[PDB]
Amino acid sequence: IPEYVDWRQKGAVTPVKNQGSCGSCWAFSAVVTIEGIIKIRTGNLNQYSEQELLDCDRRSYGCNGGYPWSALQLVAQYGIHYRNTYPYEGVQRYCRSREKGPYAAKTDGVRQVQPYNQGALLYSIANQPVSVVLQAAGKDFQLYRGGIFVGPCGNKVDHAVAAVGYGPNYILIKNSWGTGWGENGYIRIKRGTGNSYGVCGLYTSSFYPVKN
Ligand SMILES: *[C@@H](C(=O)O)[C@H](O)C(=O)N[C@@H](CC(C)C)C(=O)NCCC(C)C
Repeated sequence: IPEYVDWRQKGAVTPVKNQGSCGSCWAFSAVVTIEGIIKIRTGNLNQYSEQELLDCDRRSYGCNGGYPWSALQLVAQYGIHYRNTYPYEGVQRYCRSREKGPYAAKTDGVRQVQPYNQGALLYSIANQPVSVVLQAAGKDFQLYRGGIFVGPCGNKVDHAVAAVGYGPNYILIKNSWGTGWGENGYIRIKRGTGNSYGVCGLYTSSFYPVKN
């Protein structure tokens, strides 16, 4: 795998979104991955519906939090609509999939990256954008204004994001707090410090969609 990876440069990442005041981080994260894999597999870059996940993944708790793995299982079993068909409203409403026509895309499965192992995550990332979680509750994470983030931070994961690249000493993450946060809405998190949890516990739980 290359020393530097940036799916943004391969045209496999769509613009940065804002989840607003709805705990929909999990939906956001899952979509970053679907968007990526489709581009990688088909050559088209489409935006997919986070709202669709928010309203339809009954295993998650809407604006109260959720599971990227669950969201991703949903897309593999049923499929998902384009973002314009089912735009984001930042509030949970009934599932309108059928109301909206046939799904735009379907994946084949979901896989877990072996946890607390940097090498395994970098490998996956080299393959496609991956759903990852970290501890975002601390003020330092929140007031992040750019640079290589190194903490301070515990490993009390509570936020789902997506890993879209890496370099020599960091992992490139796409957040969903708007373009006004961090590095134009991205964060470069320090990698290779030997902490098995990963900084902010970045290696606790990572998934990615499978598409034949
Ligand atoms: C992320 C966001 O801010 O949207 C969101 O809070 C999330 O999905 N988070 C995990 C939060 C931690 C505090 C553990 C999560 O908790 N997942 C399930 C949450 C609830 C019990 C409903």
